[PDB]
Amino acid sequence: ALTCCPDKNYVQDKVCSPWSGTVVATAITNVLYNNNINQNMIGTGFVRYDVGPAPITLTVLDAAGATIDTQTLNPGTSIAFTYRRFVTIEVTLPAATAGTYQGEFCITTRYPLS
Amino acid sequence: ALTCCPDKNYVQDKVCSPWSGTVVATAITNVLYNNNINQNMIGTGFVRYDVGPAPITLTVLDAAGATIDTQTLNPGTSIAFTYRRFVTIEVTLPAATAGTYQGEFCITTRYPLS
Amino acid sequence: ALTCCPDKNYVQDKVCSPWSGTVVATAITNVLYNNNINQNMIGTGFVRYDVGPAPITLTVLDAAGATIDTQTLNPGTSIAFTYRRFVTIEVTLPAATAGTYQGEFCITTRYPLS
Amino acid sequence: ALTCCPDKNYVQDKVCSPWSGTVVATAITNVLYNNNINQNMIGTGFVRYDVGPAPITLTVLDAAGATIDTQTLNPGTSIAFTYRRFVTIEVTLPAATAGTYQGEFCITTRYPLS
Amino acid sequence: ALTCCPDKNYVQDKVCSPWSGTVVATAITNVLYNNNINQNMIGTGFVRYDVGPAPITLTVLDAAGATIDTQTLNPGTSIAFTYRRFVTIEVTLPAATAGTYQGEFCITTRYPLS
Amino acid sequence: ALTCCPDKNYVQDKVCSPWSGTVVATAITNVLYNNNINQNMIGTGFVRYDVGPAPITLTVLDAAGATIDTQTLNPGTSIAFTYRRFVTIEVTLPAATAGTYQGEFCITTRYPLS
Amino acid sequence: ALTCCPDKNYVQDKVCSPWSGTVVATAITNVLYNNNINQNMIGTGFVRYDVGPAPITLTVLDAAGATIDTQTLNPGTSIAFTYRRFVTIEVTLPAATAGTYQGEFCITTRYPLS
Amino acid sequence: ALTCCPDKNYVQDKVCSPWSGTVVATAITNVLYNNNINQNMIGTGFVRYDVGPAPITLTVLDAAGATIDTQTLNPGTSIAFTYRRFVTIEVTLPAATAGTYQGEFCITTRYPLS
Amino acid sequence: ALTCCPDKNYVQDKVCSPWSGTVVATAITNVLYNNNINQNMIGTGFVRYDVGPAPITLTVLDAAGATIDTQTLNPGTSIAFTYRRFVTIEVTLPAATAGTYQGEFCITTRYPLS
Amino acid sequence: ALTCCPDKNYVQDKVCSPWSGTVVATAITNVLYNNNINQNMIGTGFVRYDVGPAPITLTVLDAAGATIDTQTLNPGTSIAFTYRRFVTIEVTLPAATAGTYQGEFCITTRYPLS
Amino acid sequence: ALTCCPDKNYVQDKVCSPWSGTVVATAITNVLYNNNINQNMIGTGFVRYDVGPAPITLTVLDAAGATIDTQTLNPGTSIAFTYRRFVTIEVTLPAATAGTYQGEFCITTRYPLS
Amino acid sequence: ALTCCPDKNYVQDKVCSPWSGTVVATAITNVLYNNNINQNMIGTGFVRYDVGPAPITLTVLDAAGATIDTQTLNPGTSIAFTYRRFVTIEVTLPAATAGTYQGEFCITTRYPLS
Amino acid sequence: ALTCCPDKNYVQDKVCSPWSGTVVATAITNVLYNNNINQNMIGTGFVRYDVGPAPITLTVLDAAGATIDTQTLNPGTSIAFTYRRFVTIEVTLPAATAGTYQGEFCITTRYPLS
Amino acid sequence: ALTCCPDKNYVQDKVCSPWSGTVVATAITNVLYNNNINQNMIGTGFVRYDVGPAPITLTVLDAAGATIDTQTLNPGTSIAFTYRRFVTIEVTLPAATAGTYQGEFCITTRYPLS
Amino acid sequence: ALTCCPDKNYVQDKVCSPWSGTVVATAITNVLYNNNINQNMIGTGFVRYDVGPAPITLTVLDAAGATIDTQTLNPGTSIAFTYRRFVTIEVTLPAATAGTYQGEFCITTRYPLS
Amino acid sequence: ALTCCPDKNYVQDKVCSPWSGTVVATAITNVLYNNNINQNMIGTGFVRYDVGPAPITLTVLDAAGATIDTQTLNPGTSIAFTYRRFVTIEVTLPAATAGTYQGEFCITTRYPL
Repeated sequence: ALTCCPDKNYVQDKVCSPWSGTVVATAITNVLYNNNINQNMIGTGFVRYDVGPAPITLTVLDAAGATIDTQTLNPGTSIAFTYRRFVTIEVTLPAATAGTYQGEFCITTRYPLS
Repeated sequence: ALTCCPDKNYVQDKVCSPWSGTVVATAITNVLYNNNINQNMIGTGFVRYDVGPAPITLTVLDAAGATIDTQTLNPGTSIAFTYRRFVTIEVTLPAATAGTYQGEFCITTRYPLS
Repeated sequence: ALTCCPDKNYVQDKVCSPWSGTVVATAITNVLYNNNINQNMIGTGFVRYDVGPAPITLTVLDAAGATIDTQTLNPGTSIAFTYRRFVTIEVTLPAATAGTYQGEFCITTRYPLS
Repeated sequence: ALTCCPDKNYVQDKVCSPWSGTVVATAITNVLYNNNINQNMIGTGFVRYDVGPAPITLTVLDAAGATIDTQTLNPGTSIAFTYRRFVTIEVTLPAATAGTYQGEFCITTRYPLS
Repeated sequence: ALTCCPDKNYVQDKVCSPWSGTVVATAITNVLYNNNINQNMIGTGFVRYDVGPAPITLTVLDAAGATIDTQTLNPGTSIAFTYRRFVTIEVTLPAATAGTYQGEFCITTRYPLS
Repeated sequence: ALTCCPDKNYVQDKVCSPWSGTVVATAITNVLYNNNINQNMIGTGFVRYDVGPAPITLTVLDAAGATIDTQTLNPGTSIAFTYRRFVTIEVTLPAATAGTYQGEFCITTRYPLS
Repeated sequence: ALTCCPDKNYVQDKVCSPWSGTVVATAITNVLYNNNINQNMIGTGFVRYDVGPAPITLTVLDAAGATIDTQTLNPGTSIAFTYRRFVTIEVTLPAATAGTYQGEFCITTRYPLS
Repeated sequence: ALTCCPDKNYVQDKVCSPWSGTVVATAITNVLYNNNINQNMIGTGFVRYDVGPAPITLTVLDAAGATIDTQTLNPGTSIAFTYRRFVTIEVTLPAATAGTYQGEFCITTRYPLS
Repeated sequence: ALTCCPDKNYVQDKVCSPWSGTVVATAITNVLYNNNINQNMIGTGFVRYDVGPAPITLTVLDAAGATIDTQTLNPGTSIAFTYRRFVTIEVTLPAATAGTYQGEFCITTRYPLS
Repeated sequence: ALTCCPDKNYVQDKVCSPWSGTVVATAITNVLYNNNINQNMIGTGFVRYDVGPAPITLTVLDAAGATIDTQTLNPGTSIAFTYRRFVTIEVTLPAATAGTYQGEFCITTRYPLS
Repeated sequence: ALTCCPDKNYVQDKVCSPWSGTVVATAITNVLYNNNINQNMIGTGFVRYDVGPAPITLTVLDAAGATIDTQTLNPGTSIAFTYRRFVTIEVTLPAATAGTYQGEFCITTRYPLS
Repeated sequence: ALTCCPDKNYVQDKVCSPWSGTVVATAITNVLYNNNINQNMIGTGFVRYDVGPAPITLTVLDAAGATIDTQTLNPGTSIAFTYRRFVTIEVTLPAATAGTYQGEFCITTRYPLS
Repeated sequence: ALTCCPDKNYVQDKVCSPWSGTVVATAITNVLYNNNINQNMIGTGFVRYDVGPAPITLTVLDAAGATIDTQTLNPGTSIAFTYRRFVTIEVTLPAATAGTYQGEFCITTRYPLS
Repeated sequence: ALTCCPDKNYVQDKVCSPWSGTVVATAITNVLYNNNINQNMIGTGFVRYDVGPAPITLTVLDAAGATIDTQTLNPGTSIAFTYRRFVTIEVTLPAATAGTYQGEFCITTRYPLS
Repeated sequence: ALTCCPDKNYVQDKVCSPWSGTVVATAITNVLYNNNINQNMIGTGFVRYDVGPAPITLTVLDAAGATIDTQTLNPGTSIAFTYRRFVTIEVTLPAATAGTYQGEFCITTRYPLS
Repeated sequence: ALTCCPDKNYVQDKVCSPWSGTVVATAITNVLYNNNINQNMIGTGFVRYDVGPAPITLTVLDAAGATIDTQTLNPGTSIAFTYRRFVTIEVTLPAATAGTYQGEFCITTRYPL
């Protein structure tokens, strides 16, 4: 009873969703996940690129808009990741080739419920 | 037995529902979820935009009516989110194109049962 | 064995029911759910508006009769909610347009079994 | 082994039944459920009014005969409830309109098996 | 290993049966259920009155022969109940109107298997 | 590993059988069920009286031959019961009216498989 | 890992068979069931007497040849039983009336498979 | 992970077969079932004697050739059994009366699949 | 290091067992528990009398064979006790009424493991 | 996750086949079933001898060629078996009587699919 | 650090086992438990006599072969004990009545692991 | 979530086919079944020899071409088998007698679908 | 910090195994357990004799080959033991009667892990 | 309460994903996993190479781009690994042979949630 | 804080595996387990000999190649052991009888994780 | 609070995988497991040799490339092991007999987190 230092009770959630995007003349910055709890947040998951005309980019951004990690994906593959202190995950679709990009996204996130 | 500091027993619930909205001449601010327990509340989930004439906006608001996060969705896609200290989640449908917007919404929320 | 402070054993129940209401000349205040355990009660659920001549209102009231939350619904949509310390949930049907309003209601409630 | 304070083992049961009542010249006070364990009893359920000449009343009474909650129902609707420390639930049928009232009733009750 | 205080292992059974009774000149006290384990016994169920010349009475008695609860039933209805510390449940058929009374009875009982 | 106190593993069985008895000049004491495990035995079930010239008696006896419970049945009815520490259940058919008595009997019994 | 005290894994089997016996000048002791696992054995079942000139006796014996239970049956009836620590079940047919006795027998037995 | 004591996974099989035997001048010792897993084996079943000139004997033997149980059967009857630690079951047909003996045999056996 | 006075390390064990006894013509002195460590021994527990023709006696004896405490029990009851410096606990069954007495016995004993 | 001790997943198959053999001047050793998984194998089944000039022998052999069990069969009968750790089952037909032997064979085998 | 007097670390184990014995012409002295650590050993447990032709004797012996305690048991009962400084526990079966005696035995023993 | 050790999901298939072969001057090695999954494969089935001039051989081979099992068949018979870790099953037809050999083949195979 | 006298950390393991032995012309000395840590070792367990032609001997030996304890067992029984400072436990099977002896063995051993 | 040195709460996650890559004229550096928490990170898992024209390389890189470990894989095999302080895991596909490479990847990672 | 003497944290693992060996002309020295941590290692487990032409030898060796313990096994038996300071456990198969030996091996090992 | 000597929190993981290798003209050194945490690492497990033309070798190597333990396996058998301070475990397949070798591998490893 000597401290007003409460414990940190961390909890975990999971969410999966498919994503799609049609590029005609302009590039797309399709956001797949976002949060406002960037402080003390960790997320593990994958992004699956199933069908699409061309390679796409997977980028992770923090609250300041800067890029934490960027990767390149070709149709029919997957990328796994584990990130901390990020505000959003998104896929950049170039305006070069017009067409439909489709895929899936799974994430599980741990954060303090305090 | 030295403290009158009770423990915080956090609990989690889940709810899913479809949403629809018909725009004729005026914009719509279709609210999908609301609560009065904004203090110590976290919600993880997704919003799915299935069919609609035009892009829609997904916004999250706190008790003061301000905007915490705003995103843009195109027909046939999904957006995942994890938010804290919010009062409502809603979709803004512009008055530009008249028609019917349809989609789905899933959320799971953690809050103290104290 | 130093305390006469018993633990709080919280329990959860669930109930779903359809609702209907015929307006002819007078407004209706159709109550969908009520309880007498407003202290330490939380309820999560949804109200579905399926068919009806006009928009309806969904209101939540406490034991003093005041309004905690009020929302507006159009035919064919749903609204999700999570509320605490409320005495009743009801739908207000205006007397403007005469006709039949039909829908569904689901709630799951947590309360102490102490 | 320091206490003769036994634990409270709470249990839950469920029962559903249809109800009917024919009013000719006198009002009816059709009781749908009753118990003698009012201390530490909670019940969640619904009452469905299917067919009937006129609106009916749903009342909940404690062991002293007083009214805890009273609601009004129109034919073809339902009412959900969660009550504690009650002795009976009943439907009052007025003597104004003669005819047959029919409906359903579901309840699930939690009580200590101690 | 400090106590010779064994645990109470509660178990539940269920039984349903139809009942009939022909009144000619004398009242009938048709017993539907009985037990010799009145201490620590709880029973939840219903009694259904299907066909009969006149209203009947449903009574619940303890080992001393006293009445715990008494209700009145009209043909074509049902009554739900949850009782504790009772020795028998019975239906009283008046000698006023001669005829056949028929119905059903369901009960589920919890008791310690110790 | 401090105790040679083994657990009590209780098990349940079920058996149903029809019964018949022809009375000519002497009363009959038709036994429907018997056991030699009266210590820690509980049985729940029913006895159905279908056809017969006259009312019959249903009696339950313990190992000492004494009567635990006795009830009276008329043709076309049923009686439900839950008994403990009994050695047998039987139907007494009076010698007054000569004829054939027929019926059914269901029981489910719990006992330790120790 | 402190004990060489293995668990008792109890198992249950079932067997039904018809029985017949022709008495001419000598009594018959027709055995219907037998076992060599009398220690920790329990059996629940019934014996049905369908056709026969005269009443028969149903007896249950242990390994020492003594009688545990004896009952009397008349043609066209059944007897239910639940017995423990028995070696055999048999029907005694008297030599008084010559003729054929026929019936059925069902048993389900629990014993340790250890 | 403290023990190299594997669990005992018991399994059960079933087999039924008819049996026949023609006696002319010598006795027959017709074996109906045999096994080499006598340790930890239990078998429940029946032997049916349908047609035959004379009574037959049913015997059960262990690996040492000794008799565990012996019973006598007359034509048109059945015998049920439950045995443990036996090597074979057989029917002995005497050489007294020449003729054909026919019948059936059912067994279900439990043994460890270790 | 000034003393060769070792400490007394007291330990506790527990044991429960059912008891039975058949009286035919002679009284029975059924011993339920015994020990050879009467010096510095204490035992707390209960004796349960479940079924029996007549009242029984519960006696506690020391090493000299004298009686420390004697009580009388009727069928269906229990007696709790805490005794010190005793050699045995037993139940005396009178020869008056012939029959079977059955019950249970629990004890937990503390003694020095010196 | 402390052990590299995988579980044993046992599976069962079944196969039935008729068998025939013509003896002219030499004995026949007609093999009905064989396997190479003798370690941890159990088989339950039957061999049916339908038509044939003379008695035949049924033998079971292990990988070393030794005999585990041998039985004798006469035409028109069956033999049931349950064997473990065997390599083959065969029927020996003597060269004494020339002719055709015909029959059937059923087996169901359990083995680890590891 | 003034003493070479090590502490006594006492430990406890448990073992349960069934026992059987067949008497034909000679008495049996079936030993159920034995040890070579009689100095500073204490054992608490029970012996259960389930089935048997006649009363048996339970005796406890020390290393010199003398008897510490002797008791008499009848079929279907149990005896609890707590003994110190003993070498073996055994059951004496008289040669008077030939037959099989079966029962169970549980013990938990404390001894120094020094 | 501590292991990257996936489960082994075993699946089973079945295939039956007739086989024929005409020998003129050279021996035939007619292959009936083959696979490339010899690791962790088990197959149970039969080979039926219906018509043919002479005895044939049934052989089972592994990936190295060696023989696992070889058997001999005469016309009009069948052979059952259960094999593991084999690459092919074949029938060898000698060049001695010219003619047509015909028969059937059934197999059911279990393998991991991992 | 005054002593280089480390503590003795005692640990316990458990192992169970079945045993078998075939005697033809010579006696067998089947060893069930052995160790090389005889100093400061204690083992508690049982040996079960299930099936066998004749009585067997159970002996315990130390590193010098001498006998610590010897007991005699008859088929179908068990023996419990607790031993210290032993090198092996074995069963001696006499050469008198040829046959197969089968049984089980459980031990739990404590020893210093220092 | 003497230290501001918080504890390190380590947590573990798991992710599995298939990977594919089509080489035409240029080498591929297909990244399977990446993270930004290289400090205090450990990952255990495997990479499975199922189908592909030629051997591939598996490399693990840290934040500076250097190689920690490199291995070579041939089609149809797997490689297990446990690595610490790495930024990414990737497969290098040579430009020599054009074609499609496919496989799987499983990892479980431990990191501090501080 | 006076010592740089760290504690010894002992841990335990378990591993089970089947073993096989084919002897043709030369003896086999099939090693079942090996380690390089012989200092402060203890292992408890068993070796099971299931099928084989002849007796085999089980030997345990230390780092110097010397024999710590040697035992002899016959087909169908098991041997339990507890060993310390050993480098390997192996089975010696003689070259006398050619054939396949099969069996199982379980071990659990304790060692310091320091 | 007198020491900056933190505790060692040891953790354990498990991984199982099948292995295959086709030898045509050259010997193969198929690596089944590898790590970069050789200091304070212990691994217990087994290697199963199911099908193959000829005996294979199982070797365990440390960071310096030296051999800690080497064993020989014949088709259809298993070998259990418990090793410390090793960098890799591998199977050597000789170039003598051409063919496919297949088997399984299970390991559970303890290391400080």
